[PDB]
Amino acid sequence: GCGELVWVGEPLTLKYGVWMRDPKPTYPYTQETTWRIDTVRQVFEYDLISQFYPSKVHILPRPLESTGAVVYSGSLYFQGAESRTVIRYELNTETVKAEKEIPGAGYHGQFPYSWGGYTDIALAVDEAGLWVIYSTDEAKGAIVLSKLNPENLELEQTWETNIRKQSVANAFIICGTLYTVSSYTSADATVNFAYDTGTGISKTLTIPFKNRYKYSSMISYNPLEKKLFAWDNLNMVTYDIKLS
Repeated sequence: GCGELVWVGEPLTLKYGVWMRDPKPTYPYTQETTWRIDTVRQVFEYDLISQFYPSKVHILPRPLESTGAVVYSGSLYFQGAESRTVIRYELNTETVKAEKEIPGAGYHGQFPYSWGGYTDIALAVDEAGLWVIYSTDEAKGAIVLSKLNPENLELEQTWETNIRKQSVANAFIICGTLYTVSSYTSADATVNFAYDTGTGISKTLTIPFKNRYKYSSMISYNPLEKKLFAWDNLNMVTYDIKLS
């Protein structure tokens, strides 16, 4: 079921916008339900994968800072533009259920990934729940990650890791372990680091990770599908994975 990452597959290309799926589908939504963020204030909802024309359009109370948002358990979790605020938007009721300032988090170009953009703060979902990836001046730009309560966005647990956020191209979480992607000159990137939140143990890795562009892609692990989804500003792609 879970384990340490050992292999990543070749990226496979899947309207043109960022697509999101819920890894914990909640009635009235199902696994067929998909949401599109137009690229960034309307969320298009598609009940079926066939219509995927929209069955509904949501107007968010605030624009997104970046595409590093997630749908989880029936809510859209996103960062408000020009803020360090994470917002929980319940999609079926169109209600803002929670708002949270990520304490000390840099935003809007303070702690981006190596290739830039407004990638200071990213949300993620794994087998254990909802996470936020960021950094702070206190942490001196090292990656900080916090487990979020999905109901009220309290920070149930926080870890300060030993990797510099601006030195890596991207990051994702699988089975409670933070993985980063290298920012080398060539497309022959690697998963170069792992921090296991279950033990506090980190290590340097060399797993090949094929990356098409020097761009701060939106990467979103989907624990229900056991695959990585990524948006590179052109296409949605998926990476298969193998765990030990």
